[PDB]
Amino acid sequence: NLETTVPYIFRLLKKLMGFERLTLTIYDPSTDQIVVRATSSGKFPKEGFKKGEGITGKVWKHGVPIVIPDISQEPEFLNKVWKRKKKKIAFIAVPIKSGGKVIGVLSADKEINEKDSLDEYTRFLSMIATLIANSFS
Amino acid sequence: NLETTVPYIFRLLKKLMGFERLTLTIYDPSTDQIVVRATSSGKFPKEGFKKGEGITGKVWKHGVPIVIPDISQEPEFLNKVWKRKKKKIAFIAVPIKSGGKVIGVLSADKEINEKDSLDEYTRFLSMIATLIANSFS
Repeated sequence: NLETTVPYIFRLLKKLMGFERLTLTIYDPSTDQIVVRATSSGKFPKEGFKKGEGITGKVWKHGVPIVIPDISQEPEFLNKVWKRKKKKIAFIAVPIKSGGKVIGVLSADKEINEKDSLDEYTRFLSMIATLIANSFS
Repeated sequence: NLETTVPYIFRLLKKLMGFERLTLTIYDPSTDQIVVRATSSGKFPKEGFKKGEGITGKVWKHGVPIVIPDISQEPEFLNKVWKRKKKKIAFIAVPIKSGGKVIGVLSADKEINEKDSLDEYTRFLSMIATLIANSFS
């Protein structure tokens, strides 16, 4: 039921904080990829990432967050789940750790305000990732 | 060590969301009151609330959040920890539940924007309260 309780978190983070395209991926043993579990919209395409595949897969492989300040300017950015098109949008992907291992990945887009910092957003999302790993137990 | 890990949460909620005077109180068996554990500032006065005492104590007694849209307009508001003085400030206090009981109370001030709603803030803080009860175990 992460399909019902995480989009409550996502809805709120969209309304209060200007996050967009929030994506939760969880590890699938069968396909050995972290697979889309819930997103911030009305439809979850069940796309997956192998270790090291795109930004999302690298966060999974190396267990460390990655900030893309402008998605237009990083070709390692696959655009696999949301197939976006056309301003200066940032991307942040944090690891979800449980059992002291990386069980999957949370991410979000953000149009960056001059007065905000992506380090602060990243740390926040790592805090939300914590709250989600708790469900996972 | 909630004295070190919760003010990291509070600092971020101040920076990203305009919360002020964030207060965590935890139950003290010895005095039978929920006592200030951490706040959003450089100094924690160790004030406590008995069940039913002020807004904070009522949230504790009845295990249900309470929103004060304007603190100037509610006399049940004690102003016990922060002794504030002098705009139109809102107050929100949510229960912290663990072991299926109320172990204490989280609260925060907020100058309310026309385009924001206090129901959404309240639900958010209840989400943060969740994240804190997890520390508590």
